[PDB]
Order: sequence, then C-alpha cells, then structure tokens
Amino acid sequence: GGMLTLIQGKKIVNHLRSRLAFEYNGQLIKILSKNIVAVGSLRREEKMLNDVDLLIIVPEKKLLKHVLPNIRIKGLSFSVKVCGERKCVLFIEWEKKTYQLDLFTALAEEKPYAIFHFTGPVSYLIRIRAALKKKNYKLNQYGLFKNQTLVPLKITTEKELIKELGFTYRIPKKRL
DNA sequence: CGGATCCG
DNA sequence: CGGATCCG
Ligand SMILES: [Mn+2]
Repeated sequence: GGMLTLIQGKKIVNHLRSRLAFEYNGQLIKILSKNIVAVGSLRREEKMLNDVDLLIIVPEKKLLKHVLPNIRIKGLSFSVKVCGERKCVLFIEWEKKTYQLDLFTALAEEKPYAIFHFTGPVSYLIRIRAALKKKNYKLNQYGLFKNQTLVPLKITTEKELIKELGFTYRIPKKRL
C-alpha cells in the first residue's frame, strides 16, 4: 500500500461510509454509517497515513462470524491480505493506486474500549496500560479486567472511559 | 497449528 | 501492553 495524505484518507473514508456491506446467509446487509468509526492515525489527524483504519460496531454477537469474513465494498476492487472475525486487512484500488485498509470489529458493549484502543498511538496506550497493570488491572480493546473478570464501569463514551480509568482526556491528535 | 509478525 | 491472524 502507498502513502496517503490526511485529505486523501478522509476522501476514502467518506466514500466507504455508504459502500460497506456483508453477506449473511446469502443476503447483502449494508453496514450503517453510524456504525463506522475512523480510528488510527487518521483519527489522530496525522499529516501522512500508512493506511486507513476503520472500526465497525457490530450490534449483535451472532454477526461476528459474518461481517468481516463476508465483507463487501461496492464498486472498488480489492484483495484480502488477512481476515478474521476481529481484523481484516484489505488492499483497495483507489484512483489507480493500491492502499491498505484495516477493518476492525467491536461489539456494542466494547465500543468505548475499542475506540480508545484503536485510536492509539501505541506509545500512549502502553504507558496507560502499564499504570493500570501496577494497580492489578488489565485493559484491552474489550473492557477493563481485574483477575480476568470484567470490571463494569458506569461509562458510555470513550471520553467518560478515559477519565473513569484515572486519566485526563486528550483529543486524539494530542495523544502521544 | 504456533512462533512470527501483524494491529492499535 | 495486549491481542489477532496464518505462513510454512
Ligand atoms: Mn493505521
């Protein structure tokens, strides 16, 4: 995959917002734009992008086996590099060039944890998770855990989650 | 099928 | 830090 400018990345994301679907028992089901979240370095507003990352919120657990393994993009030709229920890396054709598109899935209850994780950057997440680890927690893209048991937090949004964990909220571009 | 190498 | 996917 080639490099994208921030503007080029946003044009691709806007194009894909209405064009993602998946096959379920032989029927095409379109993914709702509200269930597609730009994440990764594009969400952090980096000037150049190595790839475009999209998080797909899956409303029902029964569909995880179906969404990414049967993912479809209207119009654009693409190839599958790797694909499973949780991560699918595609090489898409866009204006006569090939780019890397990373798709990730989160279930509804995981959404703020997934937004936090997939926004990154890695260095930011490592220091936050290291701090929680010393207090006997484990943080991942699925939830907050203590002794491998989910700790349910009274939060809905990524912002609420970051503050409930004990950290000041930073806008994505300022996370480092 | 698991060490290697991806993903944030 | 923590997790996902598959080449070999
Ligand atoms: Mn990325």
